[PDB]
Amino acid sequence: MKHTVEVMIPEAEIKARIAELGRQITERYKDSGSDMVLVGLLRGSFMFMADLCREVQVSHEVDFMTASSTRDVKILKDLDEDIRGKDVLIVEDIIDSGNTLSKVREILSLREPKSLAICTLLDKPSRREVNVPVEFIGFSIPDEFVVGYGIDYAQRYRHLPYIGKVILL
Amino acid sequence: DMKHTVEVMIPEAEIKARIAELGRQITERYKDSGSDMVLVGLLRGSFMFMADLCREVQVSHEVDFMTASSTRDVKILKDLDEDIRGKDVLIVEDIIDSGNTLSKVREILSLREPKSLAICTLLDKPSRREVNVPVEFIGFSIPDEFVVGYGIDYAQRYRHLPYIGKVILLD
Amino acid sequence: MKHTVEVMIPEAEIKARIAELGRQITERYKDSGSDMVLVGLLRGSFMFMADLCREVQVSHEVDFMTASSTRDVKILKDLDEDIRGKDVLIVEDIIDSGNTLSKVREILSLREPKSLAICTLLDKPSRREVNVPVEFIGFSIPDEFVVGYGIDYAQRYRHLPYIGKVILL
Amino acid sequence: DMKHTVEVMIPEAEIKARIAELGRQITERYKDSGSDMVLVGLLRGSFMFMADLCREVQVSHEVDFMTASSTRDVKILKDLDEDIRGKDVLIVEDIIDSGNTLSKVREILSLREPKSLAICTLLDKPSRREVNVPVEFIGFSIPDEFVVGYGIDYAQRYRHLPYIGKVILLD
Ligand SMILES: O=c1[nH]cnc2c1ncn2CCN(CCCCP(=O)(O)O)CCP(=O)(O)O
Ligand SMILES: O=c1[nH]cnc2c1ncn2CCN(CCCCP(=O)(O)O)CCP(=O)(O)O
Ligand SMILES: O=c1[nH]cnc2c1ncn2CCN(CCCCP(=O)(O)O)CCP(=O)(O)O
Ligand SMILES: O=c1[nH]cnc2c1ncn2CCN(CCCCP(=O)(O)O)CCP(=O)(O)O
Ligand SMILES: [Mg+2]
Ligand SMILES: [Mg+2]
Ligand SMILES: [Mg+2]
Ligand SMILES: [Mg+2]
Repeated sequence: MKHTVEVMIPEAEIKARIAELGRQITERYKDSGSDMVLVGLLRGSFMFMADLCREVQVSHEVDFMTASSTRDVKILKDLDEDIRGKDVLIVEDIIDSGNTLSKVREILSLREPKSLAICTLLDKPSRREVNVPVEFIGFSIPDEFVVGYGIDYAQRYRHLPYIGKVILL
Repeated sequence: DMKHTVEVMIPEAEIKARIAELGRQITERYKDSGSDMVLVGLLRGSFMFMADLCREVQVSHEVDFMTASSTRDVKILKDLDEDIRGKDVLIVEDIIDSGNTLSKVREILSLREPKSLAICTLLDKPSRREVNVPVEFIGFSIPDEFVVGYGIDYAQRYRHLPYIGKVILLD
Repeated sequence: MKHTVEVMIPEAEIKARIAELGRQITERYKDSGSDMVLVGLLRGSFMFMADLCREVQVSHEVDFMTASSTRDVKILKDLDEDIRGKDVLIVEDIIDSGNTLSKVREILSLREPKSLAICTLLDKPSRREVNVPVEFIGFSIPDEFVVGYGIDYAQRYRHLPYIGKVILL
Repeated sequence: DMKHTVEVMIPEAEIKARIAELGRQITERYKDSGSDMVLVGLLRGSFMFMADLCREVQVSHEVDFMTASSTRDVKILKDLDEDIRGKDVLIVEDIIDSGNTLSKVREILSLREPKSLAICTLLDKPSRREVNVPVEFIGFSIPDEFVVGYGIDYAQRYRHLPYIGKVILLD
């Protein structure tokens, strides 16, 4: 459990990348007409959601849901609002195996939205057991032990403004 | 809420006998399955029906519950406690009219890939069906009347009635 | 894990006891005037709730909530309806240490109901770490390994019409 | 919803500076505690405020969320994920007017016996207070106007605004 944290992706680099992500997302949904909603997966994506939605120059709603912790994907907390006939962008902190988002996307698809897309801050292509389409990615990283920016290690470092790496001593 | 009266539509004795029959049918279907079985009830209206039905199901199974919402999207207010993957799942509902809600609930549970998936409802109002949903076990197919009792409510009332009654307004 | 189940409290004995419980509860709340509600603690009390509320000859509502699994008592699912200014009777399958009901009663008390009472099917006085007032008890039993009537063993025997004892082989 | 206009009440720069200040105050309070700390946000309106605030809190803490309802009873739609027993708990709210909801939420969390319990709100409308609830950290005390932005909505709108604005109808 003895460890330390070094900066891997500085605060400024994250901010710059999200600014670009915001422009990409804006470019795709600004000429839609239908209502838009960003859905965050609690509670690793709350900080990413906050910064991202501010860089999205399109009128949209902000909703959250909480999925399960091989076991099934259960919904601890569902969305507060409806998504039928809307443009839905799922906002996740990091995707590895892609199990959770795969199931979450299926569940949300049943409610028949106009479109359904996924935006992630971090991506680990190495670990991947279920191929799930991801349209917006902030950073592609190797299978490293990362924390910060909503991402935790034993419920710690969630509040770090940067993405850091954990070094096991 | 308006002035009304509750008249018996399905007496307590008729329900007990019918659930006993339903029990034998469900038992005969999943007795040679071998795989784990679970009865899933949809709160709140199905709590009484579930209690009596599972006591008539003579196979080793599990009892779980979930709460769904409502043209609105069917949202999960309370999910299952256990996994249904590779298990015989029997959804237990109090009454079907539109079939919108139950259709969606079956779709969600199907995503978790159970061995088999089926529905058992106590009451059925086929004259209100808007979506074709396959129901395998039906206690009573009833006429288009607002029923109460046996878990079913009217303004959160009459859930504790041991029989199925119908609400008749005073006009 | 190898075991077997013998009948401890037969179906008829439970039914007779609940009939008496129903009369007691009816006698206390029939001259109240205020609305009444039976609150069941999922999912061990669903069968007891079904039989009990049918023996209560007073107009009441039926609601359910799901508490936590030393850790804190968390609410996985809250009540659907309000209890403010109402007569509330908490319905539990079995009470031992009395930790959960103690916390649940505190939480419900904050919503300021007219009265707040607890009805349990089984009671284990031996195991008890928090003294919580219980007005209606179906059976007082020694610290035995019991199942059935909503009470489970590894998610099993919940559907038994009788209270049985587990014999570890 | 009616025809309206959104005018800036608290610019983005003013919020960033104020949250920075709030951060230093919170840091100085719990730095010598030693016991674990957790910031509890009340969804949904507080997600943005939480994200910026916890980044300014220079002590090792945890971030958790909960969702409460609403004269109705305050019900828990989504409870905390972690335990708060023996921990410094700081509730993080977007705005206080009546104070009914937050009063009840504090009561529920107090039952779990944390080491300490405190409240930090971004906005405050003391001219709407109906219940005396002790708030220790306040970003802005604002006049009686319907504000939007920074997590706060109007018919599920304007949550994504980086500033605090006010809705003005067209009459
Ligand atoms: O380096 C990592 N550091 C901390 N977490 C990681 C890392 N790598 C993958 N995770 C877990 C990220 N997963 C999110 C769950 C977070 C664990 P929880 O909060 O206890 O439920 C995504 C799995 P998915 O692809 O099926 O959606
Ligand atoms: O006579 C009736 N009496 C009380 N309800 C009825 C009746 N008839 C149809 N309902 C509504 C029952 N529907 C469930 C909603 C329950 C009301 P809730 O307490 O707000 O959850 C059936 C869903 P379905 O679309 O799958 O058929
Ligand atoms: O012989 C027993 N047989 C099966 N259970 C027992 C027995 N004895 C005490 N329990 C557990 C009963 N407890 C209810 C929780 C059931 C376990 P869960 O469904 O996994 O959450 C009451 C503890 P409380 O007094 O704090 O309310
Ligand atoms: O200008 C305002 N703009 C949007 N809301 C306001 C404003 N002013 C007071 N509210 C309502 C905010 N209240 C929380 C309810 C949030 C609405 P929900 O999305 O249905 O949960 C404060 C609870 P309190 O009683 O502790 O002060
Ligand atoms: Mg995540
Ligand atoms: Mg129903
Ligand atoms: Mg229990
Ligand atoms: Mg709020």
